Amino acid sequence: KETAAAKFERQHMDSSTSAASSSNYCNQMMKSRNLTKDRCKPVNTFVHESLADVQAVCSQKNVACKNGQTNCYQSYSTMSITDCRETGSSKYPNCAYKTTQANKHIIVACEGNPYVPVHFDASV
Ligand SMILES: [Rh+3]
Ligand SMILES: [Rh+3]
Repeated sequence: KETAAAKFERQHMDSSTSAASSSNYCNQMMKSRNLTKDRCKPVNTFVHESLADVQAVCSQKNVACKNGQTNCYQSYSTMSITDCRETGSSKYPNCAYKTTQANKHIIVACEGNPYVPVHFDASV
């Protein structure tokens, strides 16, 4: 199937641009990453740093994950991100999101060889 690393990149990586400049960014990206296919995924974060900079987080600050595993890592630096959150009136199949831009540390779970992000835990 899709590898865990590849699912992380499809759900969370949008290196493309430095910022989500359009208020429709989330509506279009949540569609284009297949996160509105069968249901509207309610909450999702996209990261606007290079893949190398995101993978490098796996050698930065070790922290526990929300699930109590200890393979989570916090970025030392803040990163450009877009938070996508479904509106209160959003109804599949016409999934509707508010786009928020931020500059926050990311927390990711890392696994595998190569040792790379497989889950987005949080932004702080
Ligand atoms: Rh996960
Ligand atoms: Rh998962």
